[PDB]
Amino acid sequence: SRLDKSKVINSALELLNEVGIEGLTTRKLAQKLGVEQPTLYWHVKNKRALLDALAVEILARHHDYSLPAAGESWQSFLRNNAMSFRRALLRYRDGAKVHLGTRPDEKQYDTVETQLRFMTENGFSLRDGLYAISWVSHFTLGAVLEQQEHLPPLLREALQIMDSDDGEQAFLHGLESIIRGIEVQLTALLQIV
Amino acid sequence: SRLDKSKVINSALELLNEVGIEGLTTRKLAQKLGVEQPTLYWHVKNKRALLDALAVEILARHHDYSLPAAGESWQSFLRNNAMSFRRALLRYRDGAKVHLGTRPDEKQYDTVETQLRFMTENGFSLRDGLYAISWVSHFTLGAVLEQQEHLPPLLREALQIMDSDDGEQAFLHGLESIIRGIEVQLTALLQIV
Repeated sequence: SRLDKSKVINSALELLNEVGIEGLTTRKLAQKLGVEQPTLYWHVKNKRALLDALAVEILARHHDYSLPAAGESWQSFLRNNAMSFRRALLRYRDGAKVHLGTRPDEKQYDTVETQLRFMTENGFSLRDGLYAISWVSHFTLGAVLEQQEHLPPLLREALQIMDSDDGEQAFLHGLESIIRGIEVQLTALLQIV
Repeated sequence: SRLDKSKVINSALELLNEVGIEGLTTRKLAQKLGVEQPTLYWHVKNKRALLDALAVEILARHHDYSLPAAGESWQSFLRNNAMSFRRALLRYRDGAKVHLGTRPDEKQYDTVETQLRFMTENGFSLRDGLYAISWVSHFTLGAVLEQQEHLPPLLREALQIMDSDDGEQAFLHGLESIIRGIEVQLTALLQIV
């Protein structure tokens, strides 16, 4: 019964699950809400507008480990934040693609600012703090994108165990390798690593 | 003058640069080759067929560090292969997306088999060898995807230097962190890392 912003977005998230980022259009959203296209256009001007809103909501509803806890170590922060970002992305169909295809908004910007601050307080230079957060974000995006898209002897036998896993243990193992890489770099300081 | 397979693909790569993965269609490719749609349909049945071919060609033309050299260390292999994969992906518009959206083919499968073999000869268990290659692939895909899609105080001042770089130094730094993470894990062996 409503074209209130929260209900447009809830309905569009529902639709995104039904049809994916490609098949989602303002025309189908209007059909879904019981409304004429010019009525919807008043509210949501185009698909780019829609997807910007959806990206924000995806991270607003499900990315609850965005900020580091009091006393938390940097390692645990990156681990927990990566884990939270991944699950937020996997909640909706093409969620990674919705995230990729929009520019950062006010929240993300404010949130990454608090994260750099946190990192810098923990030994990281600005560039390395930023690189760390970005590299973790890129690794996580790649993994989810591959999962949401988703025979030689050795590949056969190694695939035994990717089988029994949509991608989480592989994601978790690689995440530790990265964090340990960052610990070693960080600890070496201004000498040869 | 030709609908030979190599010329369809060359022309489609040209088109992909002009219009991106979204805007690329068989109808526009036919327009481009000077040919009627039913004529093209004989050769390329649909866009999925097209994109499968394009993915293969992207990696066939530009991914020349696919295989490890004689005497090469595993570290150098992953570094060089990642670097080569990234540049291959960045050659064409939406190249990462073309890569993501198709299933692996015979070459990729044969190539990843040789890579697992190489890794296993170097201390890696099958699962860790596979995880290493996958994690590097995901990190690299994420980075390129972000680049081909592509204000708080601290973010301002850290962005000074992502400015002067499309993404390579950030990619290179994170790549070392991952490789060092893998060295440490690998070397620790069957004890507490």
